[PDB]
Amino acid sequence: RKFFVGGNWKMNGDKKSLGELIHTLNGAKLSADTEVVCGAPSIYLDFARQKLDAKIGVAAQNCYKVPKGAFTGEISPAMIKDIGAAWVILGHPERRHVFGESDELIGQKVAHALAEGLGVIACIGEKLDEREAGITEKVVFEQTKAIADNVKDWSKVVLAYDPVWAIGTGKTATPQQAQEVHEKLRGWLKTHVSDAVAQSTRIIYGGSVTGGNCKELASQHDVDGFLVGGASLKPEFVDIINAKH
Amino acid sequence: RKFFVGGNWKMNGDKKSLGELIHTLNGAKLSADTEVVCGAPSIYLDFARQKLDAKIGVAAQNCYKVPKGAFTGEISPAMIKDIGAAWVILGHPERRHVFGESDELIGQKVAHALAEGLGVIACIGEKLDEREAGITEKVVFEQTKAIADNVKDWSKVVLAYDPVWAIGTGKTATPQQAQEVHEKLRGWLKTHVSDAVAQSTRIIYGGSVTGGNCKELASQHDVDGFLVGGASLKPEFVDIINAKH
Repeated sequence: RKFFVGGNWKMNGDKKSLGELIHTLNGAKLSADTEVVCGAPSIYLDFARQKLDAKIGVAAQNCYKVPKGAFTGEISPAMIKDIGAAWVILGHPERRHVFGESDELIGQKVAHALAEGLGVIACIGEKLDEREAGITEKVVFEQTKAIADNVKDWSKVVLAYDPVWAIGTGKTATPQQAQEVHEKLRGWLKTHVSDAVAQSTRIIYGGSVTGGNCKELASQHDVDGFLVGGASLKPEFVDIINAKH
Repeated sequence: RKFFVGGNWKMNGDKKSLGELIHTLNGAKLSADTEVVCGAPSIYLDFARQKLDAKIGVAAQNCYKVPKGAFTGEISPAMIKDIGAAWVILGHPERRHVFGESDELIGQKVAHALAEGLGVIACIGEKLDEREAGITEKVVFEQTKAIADNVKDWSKVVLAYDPVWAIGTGKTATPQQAQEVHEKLRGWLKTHVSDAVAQSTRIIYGGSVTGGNCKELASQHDVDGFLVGGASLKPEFVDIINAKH
């Protein structure tokens, strides 16, 4: 499993600051062993793909489930591909809780993006009241199944364990809590899909990952990378990419 | 009131086909008396703005209510202005009924796009069941009010009456049914805002406008232009722009 690091710019940037950020990234010393993808605002996807080194992938932050049609405000996987992007982030928790995206919609988007040849970084994670109610497992397994039931080819899927309570709060999950969930997801994969899928699929961690935080998270056996929010907008992002060095 | 025509491309095109379409608009003979705006998919806004003649405006099909933050999949007015677009379409029936945007949310979005310097094409419209119930008026005054409560400067606002039953169905409102709502909205503005706002605000009609239909609807006294979907992707778009000629 190749170490995977995804930066999610979320709703941040202009061409001037995304330009600086990109310049830095292109000049940096990035492990040859980490696979890097940056998730840019839709408005900036083409600029990002044009400016970023080809060795770095570009992902869309969201998409809809059909190729064209009367959906004012949406973009499809066909348009994403047209600009040169290779990934889409689906199921992010902000899409789930701020915008009401249901597991059923998310599963339809995954199957569509996959049909169109995009790679998918699919997000799952419980809320704190769920953690504390002792149902983490139930919740993540329910969200994972909705995704899995819509995946025919795992070669282009990256699972992202994103506990809602850790996203932008500073409350990173300890390495032990990340490791506990990733191990159980990998276990789920093995029993519901296959050993072969369990072993090759990357399961990345997201939620308040920092240059300071990463080494320790990264040494966990079932952690294959990170999905970085706030820190992907900073030079330490380069430190996260090289977390295994 | 300067006649206004907005083309909403919705979720369609690639660089090649939008490029062709754009070339068509740049070389066509377009009425100097019509204000034209093309609403491009977010992923193509910068491309559109760069290839389109400066006389034709560019509009985003949607935006969020803050300049930046943790809103994966969203874009803000600051970004829209960064690439040179001057408008945004808000409250479109597809955003309202497919993506559940509420009146409160649409309102907050208007107030922000406006504080930020963009013009807003704001949509209102009843569903078939409301028309049949005879409540078209109650419904548009209510949606209208939700927009108005957030407008300080009406000079950068275009009201689009887009009955849902007319969107993409082929079922165009009749010249007399469009005229009757427009006159009602204009009087709404007159009693609730001011006579000057009423007099100066453009009220455009959306819903199955074709090269075929346009002349008779444009002849109605309170109909200031059109919001065009499906036909904005065709040559006939030029005829619509030129409806009063």
